[PDB]
Amino acid sequence: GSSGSSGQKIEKQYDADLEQILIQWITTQCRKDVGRPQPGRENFQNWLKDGTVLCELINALYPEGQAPVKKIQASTMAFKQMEQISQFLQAAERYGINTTDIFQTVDLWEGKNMACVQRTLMNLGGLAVARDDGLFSGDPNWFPKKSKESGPSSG
Repeated sequence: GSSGSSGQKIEKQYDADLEQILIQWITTQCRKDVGRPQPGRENFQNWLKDGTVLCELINALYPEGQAPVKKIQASTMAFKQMEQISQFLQAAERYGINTTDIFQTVDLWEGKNMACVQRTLMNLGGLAVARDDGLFSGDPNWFPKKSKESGPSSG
């Protein structure tokens, strides 16, 4: 049901200004060339859909051995790929990001919530740029170096 007078198009939480930056960063973060796909929003989904790439990202950050996803193989298998995505998320949260923002394995694999994952990533970068490890790559401007505040100790 269209709003009517105020609201021509859907108020989706997707942006084409951040997508362009993502592909630019992701491709950078990862040393090797995963295969910088098209800048379109139709491919991006397929890029991470497989899962491989995603791994290259989280793996690019953490140092040798520290990387959460050591095994990285592009298994055409539909069952494999999906699971391949979780391998990243599992560490995505443990890294610092909040599960309340993290997308779902299917949300991306099937591209149901391309708006969610499209953001979940941006957070991965903004957080890294807030660290002092000196691993993060690509222009630090892309993501905000702003600092957030956490609650009370565990409990």
